[PDB]
Amino acid sequence: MNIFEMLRIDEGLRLKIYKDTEGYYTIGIGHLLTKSPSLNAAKSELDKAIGRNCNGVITKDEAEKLFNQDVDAAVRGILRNAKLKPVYDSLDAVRMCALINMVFQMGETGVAGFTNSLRMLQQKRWDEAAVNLAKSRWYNQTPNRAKRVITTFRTGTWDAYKNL
Ligand SMILES: [Cl-]
Ligand SMILES: [Cl-]
Repeated sequence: MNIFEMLRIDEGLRLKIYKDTEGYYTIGIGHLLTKSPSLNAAKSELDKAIGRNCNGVITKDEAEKLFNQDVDAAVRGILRNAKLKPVYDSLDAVRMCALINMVFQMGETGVAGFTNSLRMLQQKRWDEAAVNLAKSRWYNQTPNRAKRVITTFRTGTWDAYKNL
């Protein structure tokens, strides 16, 4: 399993503009277009991102391109962040994926706010971090995805993504 497959499973793939769990206009594999309530703002952002007149629809190759760009940016965002980088560098390869997953979903800023969970992951107190990670709006709003990610941090295995 790898980060791309992990996120493909958590975000799904949709070739027409849709609303995410928060009601924000999104497309492809979890690519957020705008937090604005206007569908035209979204269609505007979309064409701008793809570089052609899409009218709300994209191809699978286009969705995959946005996906690569997005994974890349999440990674870089972690490397640039003083609170994130040290944690990420301390993690094994499976667990790094869990951190990338969070940043992809909630942004750098959002994840960097998980101060105590972050310190616990750094110290490798897996069970403790899992419980702390659970005391969040994230877990309460998107419990199934949060459980998969937390299970990943807790075990360092892909068990939670097996059979999906
Ligand atoms: Cl809570
Ligand atoms: Cl969920």
